[PDB]
Amino acid sequence: ALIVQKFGGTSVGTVERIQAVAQRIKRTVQGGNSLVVVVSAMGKSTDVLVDLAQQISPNPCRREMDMLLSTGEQVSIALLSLALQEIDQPAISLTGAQVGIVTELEIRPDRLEHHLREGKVVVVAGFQGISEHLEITTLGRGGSDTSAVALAAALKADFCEIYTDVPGILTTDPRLVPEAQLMAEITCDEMLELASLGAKVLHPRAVEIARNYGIPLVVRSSWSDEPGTKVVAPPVRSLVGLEIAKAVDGVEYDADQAKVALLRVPDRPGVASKLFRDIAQQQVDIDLIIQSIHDGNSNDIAFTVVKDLLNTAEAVTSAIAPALRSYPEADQEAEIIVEKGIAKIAIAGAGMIGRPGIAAKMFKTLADVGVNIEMISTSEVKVSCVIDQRDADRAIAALSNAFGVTLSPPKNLPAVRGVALDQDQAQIAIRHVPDRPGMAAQLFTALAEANISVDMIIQSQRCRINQGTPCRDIAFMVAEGDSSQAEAILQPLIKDWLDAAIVVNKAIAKVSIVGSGMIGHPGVAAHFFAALAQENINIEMIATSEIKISCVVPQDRGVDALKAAHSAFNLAGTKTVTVPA
Amino acid sequence: ALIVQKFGGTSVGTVERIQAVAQRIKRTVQGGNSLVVVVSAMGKSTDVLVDLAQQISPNPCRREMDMLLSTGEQVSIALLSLALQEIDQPAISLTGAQVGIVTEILEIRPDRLEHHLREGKVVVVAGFQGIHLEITTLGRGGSDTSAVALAAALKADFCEIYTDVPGILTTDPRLVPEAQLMAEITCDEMLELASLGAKVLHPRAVEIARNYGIPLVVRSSWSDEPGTKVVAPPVQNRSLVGLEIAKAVDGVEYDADQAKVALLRVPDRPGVASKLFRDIAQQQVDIDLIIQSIHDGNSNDIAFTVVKDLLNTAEAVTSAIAPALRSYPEADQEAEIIVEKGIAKIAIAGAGMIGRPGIAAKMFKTLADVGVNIEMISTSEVKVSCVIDQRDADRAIAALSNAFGVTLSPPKNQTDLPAVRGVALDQDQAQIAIRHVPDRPGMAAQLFTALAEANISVDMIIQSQRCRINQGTPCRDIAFMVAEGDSSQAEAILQPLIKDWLDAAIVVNKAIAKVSIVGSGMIGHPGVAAHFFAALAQENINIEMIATSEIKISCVVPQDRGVDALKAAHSAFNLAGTKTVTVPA
Ligand SMILES: N[C@@H](CCCC[NH3+])C(=O)O
Ligand SMILES: N[C@@H](CCCC[NH3+])C(=O)O
Ligand SMILES: N[C@@H](CCCC[NH3+])C(=O)O
Ligand SMILES: N[C@@H](CCCC[NH3+])C(=O)O
Ligand SMILES: C[C@@H](O)[C@H](N)C(=O)O
Ligand SMILES: C[C@@H](O)[C@H](N)C(=O)O
Ligand SMILES: C[C@@H](O)[C@H](N)C(=O)O
Ligand SMILES: C[C@@H](O)[C@H](N)C(=O)O
Repeated sequence: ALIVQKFGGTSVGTVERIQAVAQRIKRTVQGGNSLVVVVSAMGKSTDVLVDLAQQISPNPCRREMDMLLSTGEQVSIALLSLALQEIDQPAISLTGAQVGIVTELEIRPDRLEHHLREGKVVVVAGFQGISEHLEITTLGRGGSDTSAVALAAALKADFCEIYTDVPGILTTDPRLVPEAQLMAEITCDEMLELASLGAKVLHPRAVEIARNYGIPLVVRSSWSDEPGTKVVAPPVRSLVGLEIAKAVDGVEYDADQAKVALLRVPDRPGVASKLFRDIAQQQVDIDLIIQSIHDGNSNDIAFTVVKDLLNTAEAVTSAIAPALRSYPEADQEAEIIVEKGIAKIAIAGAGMIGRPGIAAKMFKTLADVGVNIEMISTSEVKVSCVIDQRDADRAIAALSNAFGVTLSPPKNLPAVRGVALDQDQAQIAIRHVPDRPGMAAQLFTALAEANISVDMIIQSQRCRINQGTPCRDIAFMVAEGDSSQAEAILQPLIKDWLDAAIVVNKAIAKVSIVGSGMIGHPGVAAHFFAALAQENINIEMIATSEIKISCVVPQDRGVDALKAAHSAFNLAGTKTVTVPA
Repeated sequence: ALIVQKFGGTSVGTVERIQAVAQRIKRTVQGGNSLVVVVSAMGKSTDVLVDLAQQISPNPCRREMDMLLSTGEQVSIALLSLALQEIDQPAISLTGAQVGIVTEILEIRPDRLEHHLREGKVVVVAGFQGIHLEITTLGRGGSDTSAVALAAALKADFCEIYTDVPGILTTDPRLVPEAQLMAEITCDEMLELASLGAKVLHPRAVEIARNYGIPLVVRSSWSDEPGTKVVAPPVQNRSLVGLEIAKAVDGVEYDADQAKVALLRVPDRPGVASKLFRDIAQQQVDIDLIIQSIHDGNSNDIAFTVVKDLLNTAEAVTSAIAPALRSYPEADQEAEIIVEKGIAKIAIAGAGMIGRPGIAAKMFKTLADVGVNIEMISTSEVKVSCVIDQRDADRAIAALSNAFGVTLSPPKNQTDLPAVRGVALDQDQAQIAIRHVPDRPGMAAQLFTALAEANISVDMIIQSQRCRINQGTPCRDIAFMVAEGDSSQAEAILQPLIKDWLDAAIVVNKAIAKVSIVGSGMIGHPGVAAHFFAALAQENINIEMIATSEIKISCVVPQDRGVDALKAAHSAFNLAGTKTVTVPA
C-alpha cells in the first residue's frame, strides 16, 4: 500500500517524460496504493544554475547558493503535480517546513502529508533549514535518494522505489564483462560493499538508512515495467533524529578470533589457492584473510578463525606447508605461527567511502588509549583491526565515544552476488613501521590533513628483521592522481625510522567478490584464489571483510582477473538451448 | 534614508546587468541609505515557465502556478545578493514567511525580520507565505504591488520602480514623436492614463501608493536620470495594518451638488459640441459630467452637469447658444433645452476594474436589487459614474458600500496644476449600442451581467437621455465598447435578451477610435473640455460619443481619424514642451 517513489533528473528532463511518470503514478495508485513522491530538479537545470552563480563570485555564500539550487525541485514537483491533475489524479506539492526540518546536519520529517494522504498523491521537495535561516533547501547531491528513504522510514512505508534510467544493479561492469546479469536481489550490506556497481544510480548513505530502518528498496527503470533490483534489509521501530553526514555508522567487536599465519611462503600463483583449498576440505570456515606486500621473492598469509577451531586450523596448515615449499627441504619456508589472544575490532559506515581522515581517526583513537594495532584490513565500508584481546575493552569504549555510535552485533543466500574491478588506484607501501601505538595514526593523519582519501590499508605480520626493534610494513592504496603527493607527504615522516622506506607501484588492479552468503561458508575464498591461479595470475595483496574479498593484482591483468571471478562464481548465469532430433 | 527599490525582468535579464544594478544599489547605500530590494524573475524566464506549464494543462491549477512562478523570483534574489556580496555590499535574501503572509479576498501582510537585518545589510526579498504554501508570488503585477506594500509597512521615505524606460511620456511616441518625458504625474492621473504605463507599472500599485502616501518614481536602469515622479497626497499616521490586494473596487463616491442641463436633438456634425462648451466657458462656468451617447438619426443629445447654484446660469447660457445650432433660429424640433435639479452622482472607483469583467455589471445589479433606476452612465478608466434620483442616494450608497466592502470616500479639497497632463488613443475597440432599453431598474444589470458571465470585459459604457418616441413605455439607448475580438460574441449574447423589447436593436460599429485627455487640473477649471472639442472640430473631426470623469475626457471618433485626433489633442494642450510653428525649411 504505502509506497515512497523517487524520480531522478533524467526521468523528468522533458515535459513528455513528466507526463509518463505521472501516468505510472496514477496506475500505481489505482493498484490500491498510497504514494509519496520525491522528485529531482529537471536535468542540466541544476548545472545551469551553478554555472550562472559562478560568473558572479568564485566562492558563493552557501545559503544564497542553497536557495538558488532549491528552485529546481520546486518547479519539478509543481510540473509533476499539474501533470497528475490533468489526468485526474488528485495530487499536491509540499515544500520546506511542511515536510521536515534539517538542522546544522540533522533531518526530521513530520506529517501534514499524513493528512493530505486522504485522496491525494503527495509530491514533495525541500525541507526547512536552520543555522541565518532558510525556508527551503535540499540535502545536496545524493539528497533525493536519502530524502526518499528517510521519508519512507518516518511514514512506516511498506517499501521504497528508486526510479532511474537503468533496469537495476548488474553483477559487474558490462563494459568489461558483457555477460553481466541483472540482479534480482542484493543485500544492503552487499550494495554498500559494491558501491561502485551503483555509482550513478543510487547513494550509499540511503541504502544504509534503509538497512537501519528495515525499509525494503527497489531500483527500477522508468522506461520499463520490469521488476528491477530489490535491495533487501534485515526485518527491523519508530526513530526520529537522523544524522545524514555521519562518516561512521557503527563500531564492531568480535572476541571469538584466533590467528594462523603462514610465513615466508613462495610468492607465485597457486600458493594461496592450495592453502585455503585444503583448509576448506576440513570444512573450516574463515573470517579475516590478510596478505600485505611481498618481502623479496615471498610473502606471508594470515587468516583468523573462531577460537575453538584454532587447533584444527593450525594442524591442517602445518600439514599443507611442506607442499608449499618451492623445494621439499626448504625448512625456512612456509613456517607457521599461531596467535590465540586476539580480538577483531572495526568501524563501519557508508559515510567513509571517498572521505578522508576516517581510518586515521580510528587509529588515533586507539593510539590515544594506548592500544597497539597488529593487523589491518579494509573493505569498502569497514576498516578492521586485529588487537591484543586484553586491549579490547578500552579500545571499543574509545571507538564508541569518538564516533558517537552504539555497537552492532559481533557477527550476523549465495556465496558471491557480484564482482568488481578498480584500476585507477596506486599501491603505496611504507616499509618497516615501528610496531608501537600511534605510528599508523601519524602516517594516515598526515595524508588526511592534505585531503587525500585512502581506499585500502593492509597490514599483516612483523617484518623478518635482521635487527632493530619489531616493526610491520603498511600498504595502502590511493588514486594515481594522489600518488606523488602521498609519497611526498610521508617521506619526511619516516626520515628517522631505521630502514623505513616508501615504495609506490602504479601498475595494480583490485578484484573484489562480494556476497552475504560467504559467512560461515568454507571454501569461498579458496574458489576465488583458485580462479586466479588457473589463469596464472599472481596475488600481490589480499584484504577482507565478512562479505567482501579483495585481491590486488597486476594491472595488465585486472580485466582477466575480473572475468575469471565472474565465471568462477557464474555471474553470467545460465541460458538454455533447443537440443534437436 | 529608507528606500524600497524594485527591478523588473529586463533590468535583470543577464548576469552582466545583474552586476550593474548591484553596483547602483551599493552606490545608493553609500549615499547614506537603507535599502529593501524587490526583484522580478530574470527575463522571458517567466514566460518560459508558462510555455512549460501550458504543455501539460491549458487549465493550470493556480496554487501550483504560484509556486512555479515563484521560483524565478527566488533565483533572482539569490543571484543579486551574491553579486552584492562580491562587491563587498552586505546583503541577504529573505523569502516567504520571513517577509509576509497572503491569505485567501486575497489579503497580504508584511512583518519585520528585515527591520532587524536592516542593520548593515540590504535586504533583498522574494515571496510571501500563502494561507498552505511556503513560498508564492502575488501574480503578474505582483512585483510592483509587493514593493509599494513593503514601503508602506516599513514607513519608507519613497519607492523607486526601475525598468527599461526613462519614465512616463505625455503620449504614445509611436503616434506623436514630440511626446515629452513627464517629470511629475499624480497617482490619480497615472490611473486615468493607465495605458501610458501599460508595460511599465501596475495600476493597483500606484493606487496603494496614493492611499498610503508613498512617493513613487519610475526610472530607468541604464541611466541615472531623475525619471518620472508619481505624486500622492501627503498621508500621515495611517499604519499599514494589512491590505486587500485583489479588490475590484477601491471606493464608493457620492456627490449631491449636481444639476443637469441637456441640449436635445442638436445636429450631428463637427463643431456643435465645440460651440456649446466654448460659449459656456466664456461665462466662466465649470463643468463636471459630459455625456453624449450614440446618435439618433442625423442628430444627437449633449448632457452635462453643473453645481446646483450654477444651474440657472448654465440653463440661460445654453438657451441662448441653442438657436445658433438650428436651421433658422426659430426652427422647431431642434436644439431644445431641458434641466433636471434633483439628481445625485454616484460612482465606484478602482484600479482593479481595468480589464476585468463583471464590475460594472455588479454595480448595476446592486442598484437594481435595491430598486434604484439608473438615469445616466459615464465611464473613465477607473470609474463608472451613474446619475440617479437624489431621493435614491441613501439606499444606493449603502448598497454599493456593502456589496463592494468599501466605505464612502470623503469629498476632496480644492486645487490651483495643469489642465491636461497627457493624452491617449485606443483604436482596438468596437462600439456596440443597444437601442431602446426599457428605462426601469435591472435592465442594464441584465445586459451587462450576460456579457460578464461570458468573460467579456467592457471598456466604456455611455447612457444619456430618454429616447424620443410618440407613445409607449420610456427607454434609453445604451452604448458600450469592447475589444473587436469580442464584438461578435457580445452581439450574439445580447440579441436573445432584447427579442421582446419594443423596437430594441443591436448595432455594432467597428470603425471607431477613442481619444482621451487626462489632467487633475481640469477640476474647477472652465473651458478644458471646450478646448479639446474645438481641437477636433478644427480638424473637421466628428465626435460620435463623449464620456467623462472629473479628470478624464474621452471622445469616440471615426477610426480612420484616431491618429489625427490624437495629434490634435497633444498640440491643443502644448504637451510637446512649448508652442510650435512649422515654417519653410
Ligand atoms: N577513505 C577513508 C577510509 C576508507 C577505507 C575503506 N575502503 C579514509 O581515507 O580515512
Ligand atoms: N568464510 C568464507 C569467506 C572468508 C573470506 C571472507 N571473510 C570462506 O571460508 O571462504
Ligand atoms: N471641468 C472642466 C472639464 C469637464 C470635463 C471632465 N469632467 C470644464 O468645465 O471644462
Ligand atoms: N472592464 C470593466 C469596466 C471598467 C470601466 C471601464 N473603463 C467591466 O467590464 O466590468
Ligand atoms: C602470496 C600468494 O598468495 C601468491 N601470490 C599466490 O598467488 O598464490
Ligand atoms: C599499525 C602498526 O604499524 C602500529 N603498531 C600502530 O599501532 O600504529
Ligand atoms: C453632437 C456633437 O458631438 C457633434 N457630432 C460634434 O462633433 O460637435
Ligand atoms: C436603461 C437602464 O439604465 C435602466 N434605467 C436601468 O436602471 O437598468
